[PDB]
Amino acid sequence: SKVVVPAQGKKITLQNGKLNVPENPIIPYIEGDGIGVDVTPAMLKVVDAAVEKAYKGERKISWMEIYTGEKSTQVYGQDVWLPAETLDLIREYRVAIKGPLTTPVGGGIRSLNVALRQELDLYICLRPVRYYQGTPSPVKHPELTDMVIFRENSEDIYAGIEWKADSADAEKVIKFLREEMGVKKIRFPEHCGIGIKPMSEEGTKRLVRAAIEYAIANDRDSVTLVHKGNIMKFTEGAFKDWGYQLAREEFGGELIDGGPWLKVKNPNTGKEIVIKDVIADAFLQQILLRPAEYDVIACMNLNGDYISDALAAQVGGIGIAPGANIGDEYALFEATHGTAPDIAGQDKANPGSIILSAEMMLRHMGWTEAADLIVKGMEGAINAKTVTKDFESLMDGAKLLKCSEFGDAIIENM
Amino acid sequence: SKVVVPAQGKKITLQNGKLNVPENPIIPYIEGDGIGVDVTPAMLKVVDAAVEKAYKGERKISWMEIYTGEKSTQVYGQDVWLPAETLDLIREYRVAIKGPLTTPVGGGIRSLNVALRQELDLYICLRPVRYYQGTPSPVKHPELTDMVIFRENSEDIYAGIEWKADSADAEKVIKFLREEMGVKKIRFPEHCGIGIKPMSEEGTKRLVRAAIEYAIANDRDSVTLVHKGNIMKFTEGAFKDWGYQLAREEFGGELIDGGPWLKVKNPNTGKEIVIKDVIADAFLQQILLRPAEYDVIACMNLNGDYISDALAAQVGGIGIAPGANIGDEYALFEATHGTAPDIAGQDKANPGSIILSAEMMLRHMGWTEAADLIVKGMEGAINAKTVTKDFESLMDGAKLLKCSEFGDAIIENM
Repeated sequence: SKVVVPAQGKKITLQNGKLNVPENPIIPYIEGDGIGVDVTPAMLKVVDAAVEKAYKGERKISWMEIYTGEKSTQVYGQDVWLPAETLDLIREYRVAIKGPLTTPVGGGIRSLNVALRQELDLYICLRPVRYYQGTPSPVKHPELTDMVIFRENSEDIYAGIEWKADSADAEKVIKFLREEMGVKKIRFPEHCGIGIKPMSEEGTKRLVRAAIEYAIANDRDSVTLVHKGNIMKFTEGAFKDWGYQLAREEFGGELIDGGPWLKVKNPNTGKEIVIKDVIADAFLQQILLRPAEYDVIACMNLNGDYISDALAAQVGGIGIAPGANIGDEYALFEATHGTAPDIAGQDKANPGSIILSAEMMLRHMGWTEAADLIVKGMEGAINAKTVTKDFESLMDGAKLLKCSEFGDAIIENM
Repeated sequence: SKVVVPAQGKKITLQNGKLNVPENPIIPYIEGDGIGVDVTPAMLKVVDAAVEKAYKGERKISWMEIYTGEKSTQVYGQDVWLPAETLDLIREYRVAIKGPLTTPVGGGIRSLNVALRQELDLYICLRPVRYYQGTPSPVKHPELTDMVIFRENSEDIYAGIEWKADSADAEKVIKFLREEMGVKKIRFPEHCGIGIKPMSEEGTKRLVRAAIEYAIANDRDSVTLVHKGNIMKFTEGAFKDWGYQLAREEFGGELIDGGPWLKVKNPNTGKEIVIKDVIADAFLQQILLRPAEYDVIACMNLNGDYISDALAAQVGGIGIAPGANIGDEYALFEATHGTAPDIAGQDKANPGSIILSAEMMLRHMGWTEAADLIVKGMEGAINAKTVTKDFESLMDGAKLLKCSEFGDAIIENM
């Protein structure tokens, strides 16, 4: 009802598991709450300049605004936070991008971000983290981090299965656990909240399959399965076991020395990709202490959330970290920072995150020249120290730029 | 049967929730697997020199070796990894210390560390993290970190309640969840492992009560409740709500501005202690980016594991991080690093962790002068750059010391 389909423009289709992208594709975008009003226009302008320059006017995106969050309640009414129409429109047009979203508190509504991921079965949360020269960073050697996180995006405790302390449902679950399952390790069964952590073999193998195919297609050096399997043996530990099994079953993984690491030969470059694993708390230490030993990471949902955020902080990229939520049919690229309502509408926010998520979107569309121009633009603008306040306030000798002006600096550096 | 109770020596008793420590207390110690054979003798020698110097021969610990891990199977037989006797001996003597422990794989045995915590109801895992001048660190300003982690140690997914994919028990639980509880969010119910995450009100309030009493007794500035409550509303979110409730109910917490932070007046110094909260993935960023804003941390079991490890890595203290597991009746202090079997028996390992855990033990015993001498000794030895290989290999101008020699350097610096 309130979305306007572009007059000129054509739908991306999926044929034989490969995207068929017209020269004039219609792309849905969600503005986002808070600073989405600042960073989305800068992203639209930057992507259009990269597309214009790369293909000399032969290609152009027909942007189509669709709605989720606050703007959805203002477009569609009172408690329309995620209209059914928005899910149908991402499904129909296949590839979409969104600014930051916040979920309201007090109404029993679960994460709108997670609802989009789960309902569109976007089981890969893909977070590439590398350092942009010139970025103010808290660590001494941020340039040693160049990692790509494949975070499982459909299962784990992150899935929202739980019951409130003292509710009839939590008491019913606890009674089943103690009485029927013989659980003796709930320390205090009264006034006790209960959450369920699921992790399946199929969910594990499609995420690790995507991570190993990515290490092959991009000639990366290794895939590290990060898990807390010494405590959670049957969810985290099983993720790790199924990840190694998949590498053996489908990628001809061979044992290195006495194990447990495997080597997978890259079919195209002959490089031996190491498949290894690290327990998650030690891994949060290793990304700081030995960052150059890690590359592609495959992990479960909650650990992926933590790892991506800790890595983005260490390279100074908390406001420029790109992300994608990819499934087999659909894909939703996203700004990964918060809504920052304190500066919203002030044209101050860093648009770097949603712009690099748009670079990821263009590369997913096969438009790699336009994607390469955005990386080049971000490269040059940050290296030039012509940056937004969140960077400039941590450094000396930078030229402070508004959000819109930094979008211009990126175009200038293409 | 194979423990020898010291001839001279007396048992610590607990009277009116306060420890009554003799001048000649018997303290149980577990050597630990791997490098425990290196770091425990250095710790025994360092603690005895601090006790000798502080009290001029008037006090002395009667150390009594008790058994867990490999050495237990060598003392007591084949699959005696944690003899009942060891739990009775920690209960009887109240205060004990242990080197690193590893749990065997392949026999269905759950974490020996967690079994000690849970069976002795040591619901506080206390991890103080601060920077020792001279320590090689990956971050630019490690001296800004001075935090004290109160990690809930008896509940959460960390408690070991789970069933293996395709077992009759996991199928029975999944059938109950889908059929009786109406769960629709298990993406793939077949070949699916299941874990249970409990968090009670009583478990939450005794951990946050201990954290706020600690901020009072030590005149700390704030207590931050770290949680992932926007996704796990009824375990992590409820931990946060119960922590704020406790601060209001028992410590006269008053609202700061429009909330949610509270201020608790320190009864003894009049300082207004801020009670605040941060979502856990953002917190892993904040400890790097704004470390000086945090002080006492109260969090659940798994997040506490992650936070303590990430903080220890950032200050260069991965091998010198102290820890205690404290309950209302008993207390077990511990080396917090691994068993490092690659260098075990080589007198190479850093004894700093178990020595600082012994400083925590002496301070818990009311022997604060001897505890202060160990901190002073660690201070001076690390500042002097007379350190073990794990420090020296990351720096220039250090004098390399064996494990035993660094124990001597600490005594020399008292």
